Amino acid sequence: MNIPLSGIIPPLVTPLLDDDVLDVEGLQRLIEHLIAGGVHALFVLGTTGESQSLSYKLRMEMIKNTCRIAKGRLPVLVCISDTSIVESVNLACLAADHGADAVVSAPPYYFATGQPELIEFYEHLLPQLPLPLFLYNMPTHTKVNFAPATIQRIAENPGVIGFKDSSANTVYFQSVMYAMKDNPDFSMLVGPEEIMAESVLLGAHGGVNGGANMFPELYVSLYNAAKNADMEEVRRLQEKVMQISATIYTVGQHGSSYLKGLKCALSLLGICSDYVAAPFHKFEQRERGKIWKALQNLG
Amino acid sequence: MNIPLSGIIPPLVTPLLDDDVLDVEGLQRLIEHLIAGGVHALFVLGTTGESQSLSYKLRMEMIKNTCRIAKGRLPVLVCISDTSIVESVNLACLAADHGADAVVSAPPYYFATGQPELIEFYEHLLPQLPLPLFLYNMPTHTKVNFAPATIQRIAENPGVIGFKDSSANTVYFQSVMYAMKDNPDFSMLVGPEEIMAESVLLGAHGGVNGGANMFPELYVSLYNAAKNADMEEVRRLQEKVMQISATIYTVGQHGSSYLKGLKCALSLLGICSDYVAAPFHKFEQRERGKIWKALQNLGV
Amino acid sequence: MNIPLSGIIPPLVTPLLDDDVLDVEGLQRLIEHLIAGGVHALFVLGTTGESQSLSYKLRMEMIKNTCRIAKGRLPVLVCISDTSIVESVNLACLAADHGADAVVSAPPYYFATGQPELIEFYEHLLPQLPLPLFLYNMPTHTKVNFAPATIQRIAENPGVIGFKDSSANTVYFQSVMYAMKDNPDFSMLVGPEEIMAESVLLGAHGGVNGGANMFPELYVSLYNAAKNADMEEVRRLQEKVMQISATIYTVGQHGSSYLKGLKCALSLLGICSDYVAAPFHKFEQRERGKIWKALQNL
Amino acid sequence: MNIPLSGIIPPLVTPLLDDDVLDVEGLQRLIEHLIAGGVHALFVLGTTGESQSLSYKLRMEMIKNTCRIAKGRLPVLVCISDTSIVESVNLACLAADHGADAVVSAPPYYFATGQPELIEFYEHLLPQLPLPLFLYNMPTHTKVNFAPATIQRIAENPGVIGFKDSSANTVYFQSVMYAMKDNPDFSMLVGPEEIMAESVLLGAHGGVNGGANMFPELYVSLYNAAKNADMEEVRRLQEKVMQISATIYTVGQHGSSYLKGLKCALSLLGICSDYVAAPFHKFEQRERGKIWKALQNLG
Ligand code: NA
Repeated sequence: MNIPLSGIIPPLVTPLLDDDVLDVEGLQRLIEHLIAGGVHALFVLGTTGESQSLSYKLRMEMIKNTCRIAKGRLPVLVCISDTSIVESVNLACLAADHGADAVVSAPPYYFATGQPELIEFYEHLLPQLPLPLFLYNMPTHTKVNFAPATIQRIAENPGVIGFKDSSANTVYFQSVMYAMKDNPDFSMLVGPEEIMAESVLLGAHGGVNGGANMFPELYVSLYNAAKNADMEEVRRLQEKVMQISATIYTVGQHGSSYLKGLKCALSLLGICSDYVAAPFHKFEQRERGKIWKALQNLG
Repeated sequence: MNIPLSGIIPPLVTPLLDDDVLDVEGLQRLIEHLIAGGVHALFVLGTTGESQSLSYKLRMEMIKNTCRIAKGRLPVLVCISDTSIVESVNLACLAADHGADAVVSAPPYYFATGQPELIEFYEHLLPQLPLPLFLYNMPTHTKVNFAPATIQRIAENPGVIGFKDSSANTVYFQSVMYAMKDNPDFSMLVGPEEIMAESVLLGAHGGVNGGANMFPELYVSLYNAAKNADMEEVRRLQEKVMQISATIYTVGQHGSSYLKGLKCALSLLGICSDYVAAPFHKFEQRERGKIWKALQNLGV
Repeated sequence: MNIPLSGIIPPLVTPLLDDDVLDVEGLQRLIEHLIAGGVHALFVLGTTGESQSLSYKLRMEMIKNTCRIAKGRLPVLVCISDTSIVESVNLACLAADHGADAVVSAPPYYFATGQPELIEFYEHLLPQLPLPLFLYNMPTHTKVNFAPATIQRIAENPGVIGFKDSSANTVYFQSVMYAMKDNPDFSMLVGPEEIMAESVLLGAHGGVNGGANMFPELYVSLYNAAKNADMEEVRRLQEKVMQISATIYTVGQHGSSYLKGLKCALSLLGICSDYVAAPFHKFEQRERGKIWKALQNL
Repeated sequence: MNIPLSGIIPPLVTPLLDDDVLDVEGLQRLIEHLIAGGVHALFVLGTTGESQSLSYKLRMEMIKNTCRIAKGRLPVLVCISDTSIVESVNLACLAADHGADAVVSAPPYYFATGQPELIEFYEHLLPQLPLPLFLYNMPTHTKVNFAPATIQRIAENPGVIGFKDSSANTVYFQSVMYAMKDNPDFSMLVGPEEIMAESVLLGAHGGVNGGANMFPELYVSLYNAAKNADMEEVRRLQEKVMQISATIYTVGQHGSSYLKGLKCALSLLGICSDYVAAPFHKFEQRERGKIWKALQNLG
């Protein structure tokens, strides 16, 4: 792993044949498509990867297979978030055993607590982990953000090397950048792709952007444009990312519109299965048709 | 397994010697204490049982040990809620194999947009279950409740036999009571013990009350007084229940003060280990001191 | 003014002829209907009264007319809640000048982050008020409820005589009842009519029940049956209340289904105008016809 | 007045001598300070102006004095949001009679169920207003945003000329930019100052930034550097903005710390009274001491 991890780091979907069956052939296709597209690392079992909805055995298979297929060509980050900390540590050990480079952890959804309790949780977790850690802020779930100073503090431990934000809240994100400005080796990553460009312009290291599963070259181009402040390219490419956001992710009449749209598009592009794990369901033909048309209108 | 299941149905704590180690001897003492205290069933892996936060292995051990120790003396209800439907169904099958009488299920936190999907979720789930099911309304995470009409509809399935609510919202609970009033065999249970008495007075079948881990006799006596509308006795005992609620469940400074306080008291009562699994930080001395004091004020 | 205030205390709708015009004749009829139905006090400018949606002028007119019409026959409670403390104290002073007996206040949404601030809010407001005060827990907006210990502490002031909860959370309500049980002059009132009976059974003093605008005698009868633990009557009458709840309050597709249903019924019953103030609007005929039908089926 | 309204548009504090008494002399000093500082408009009775917590009388005095003092030198925008539509329309008419240029409106917190109802709210409001309107997305209360398509739709009305976002969610803001990209005349403004630079870089028209009460030149300079993509200067000035945010707005033990700090700083700077209306109260000696230290550490 490069210090600081930078660039586009797609959160892989977990392609499925069935609720409890990994689509290994499509995983292979996806990973080659990403690598050939110039992405900088692979991120497995994120939200985009349906981690929580999958069985334990299937999560282990996604890790093992991703590590096998990638064959050291790129760093692999494994999201170890789990309601059970024991199970979280076990995923971390699996990851180390199969050659992953780092783990990624958000506190459990039910862990609505104060900051001192967040700090103590991580202080007790870190000794148990065999790989460097990225902290994962996904606020909806806890109703509690890592406070900037809390990130400062946990980032003292040399086993903590970065931070991924999936708040779309950029006031919060800039507050953490400011708090971390004297530790420039600490990787500051942004989840939502719609704000990757503007965040990178202001010094964010990279984007953990789900749309890069589809069009890795687009997101890598936009990242580089933003990095070098080529403003005409930033504007032209941002409009494409935004068209995708408005057209590929908004078809659901039943929830998880982003995940269903992404997975449908991946199947339409011939990359991997669009099977979505229960209790959710893949797009049927009407919605799928809309995703087809949206895809043709991007070009 | 009485239809409708009624009375006091404690949500057992899952006693732990360590994050991943079941306190078997403490579980045995707890169960005997509950049985001798007159409760009508045992409910495992509820919120009180920390189910989300335990490993798969430990959840299974809780189920297996509880069924073994109960020895058929009381119905055992197993909460099978999980973020993964496959793990959920596995837990149900494990429960059936080990002699449990029913399962209890809430849809996963991240799930229900609306009512028609709630209906579908259960329509898909039911054919996979080997035991009768109680629906569990736990709206804290997923802002959407089961609408009254939704419960009516799901309850038509002969494999759905009741409903447990842990909203403390009794306007909602009364709305479901009215919707289900022509199905007197469908068990309507209330979680929070502070509203058990008033709900049973108005026809609820029982209370899934955590305090009964500590003092099963108090909740059983209150349930019976409510059932019989012995108002003097209802008021006398309701005060003790509220005292326990104000002094045992409020120490943490966190929403999870209830669990930490309850397990702390159970250890101070000699029943089982007080240990709460990570991620939760243990009570330090000042907090344990308040629990000890609250218990001394109740004559322990 | 009976201490503790008890029984049925309807939150009067504010009857309107237009967005900024009071329906005075309807208000007169409503008050006569409530008094004849045996209610024990009148509560104006509650959420049932559309307070926040009305102009200052119309809030003042409702206070003035309600007091004139009641002519001392029943205690009048006025909700003074407002985002401006100055405006809230102005409503309190007007209420006093026109013969109201008490004021009712919730802290504004934006203010409450903690218990110490709620204490300080009331410590600062109380010396400005010319009438006794009921505290109330703002139903939706706020993140922060009055903690039971905070209510104990605020009620150390003799100018604080009660608490009304519009949360439908009876665990919370029981926690407050328990903290206040040893103050015999302190009135504990429950807003939502669906839980009035069970709460009175366990010692609540009364109900601030919107349905009593339509059928005051029914809610009074249920209150007395609960108060006296006549369980057969409690059950019989609770079922009628729940039927109202299921059928009169559930017709709206657009929000504020309770208020639009209630006002629609009041007009169909011949009591007062159904007009609802902008930005909301009264039911049009498709929905009104359903309320009519539901009424015919009680 | 200028279409689209652009630049720095400070949400003025409402300077007070007491809970219900306007500090007229402070307000004059404040407005002269903003004008000389190069701002492009004045926005009165926003959140920063404490509108909700002030009496109707005081809100009217703020409007009247602000228009009198500005003397046509700069557009005046007036927040007319109120739980009562009758009261809101009355403030708009008062604004018009005193020569304000536009009104700013959010729907009342309780109201919005859905998008169709937001549209109808504005359809009924618009014929009643005597000035052009800016829509604004209420930061905390509503729990239902203007969807992008909703903004497109309301913006067809010639009486609606802009949009101000205070949410701090830049995924959402970029979604609305994308929806409004074919109507360049429609003014798109961001409230929170910490993300003004990044939003302007990507084409936002302006910043309704409270910190501009204290240091108008700094925010105008940052706006211009973002506008022209002068990146070295964006970085230099963003660091100062983030220092103000970290050190002036964080002294309270409260959510109120932004307002108390801003007003304390304004007083220490000789501009206007620091008085804060009940139920809040201005910083006493200790906190005031900390704010002064913070100010000396900026410069
Ligand atoms: Na059934």
